Order: sequence, then C-alpha cells, then structure tokens
Amino acid sequence: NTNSNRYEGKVIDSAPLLPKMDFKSSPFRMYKVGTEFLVYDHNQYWYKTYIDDKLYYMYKSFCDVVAKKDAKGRIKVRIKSAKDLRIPVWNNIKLNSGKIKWYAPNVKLAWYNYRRGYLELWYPNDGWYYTAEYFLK
Repeated sequence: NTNSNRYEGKVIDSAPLLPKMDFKSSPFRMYKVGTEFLVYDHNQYWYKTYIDDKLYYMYKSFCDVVAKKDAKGRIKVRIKSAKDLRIPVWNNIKLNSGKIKWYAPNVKLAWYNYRRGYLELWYPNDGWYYTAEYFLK
C-alpha cells in the first residue's frame, strides 16, 4: 500500500541554470552553493550567460554580486551559500508568481511526484503547493 509516488527529502543546495526563463524547463546545469560564474544583466529577475554559443538563464535572487563588470559587461556572481540561499515553492502549477514559500536548503519536506512535470506539496492550512522536480531531493 506504500505510496511509491510519495517522497521524503530536503531542499537542495543548488540553483538551476535554465535554458529558458521558466522554472518548468529542464536545467542545463545545477550550480552548488558558492559557485562563481559570469553572467549578463538580462531583465528585472533573470541573468543570462553563454555556454557553447547557447543562452542560459539564472534567477538573480539566487546569486551574490562579488565583482564589478568587466570589459564585456559580464557580472561575476556567486550562488548564495546555504545560509542565504532561498528556494521557492509556488501555489500554482505554472511555477510563476502567485504565492511563494521560500525555503532554505536542507529543510525537510514531503512531496508527491505523479509525473505531472512538478512536485506537489500538501499544506494543512494552505492547500496544495508546487515546486520544480529538481528543487527537492
């Protein structure tokens, strides 16, 4: 009777390098806390960088600015440490805006993976909340 789709884990200590400005996309890489890399300023929320002549995006609130821009305009950023990193959990399956619960890494959570493309977290007072499949392990 054991629920094979029910999992018990914790919040990851990495930030996704997404191919699009969408958390529901498959990340190209997962950047551990404290990882340093160069990005450009794309818009209000997202950074951008080029790998193999391909554009990947990174959420700004996951990074720390540690240096001034270079001659190319690249910002040397660093993924926030586990003390400061905050991982989102949306109230909608679209994983965009709405209500968001922000979790620090290593915080224990129980979710459900029913192949919907996202994780499902039940809250006794708030109902169903969702996050990305890579955010909880």
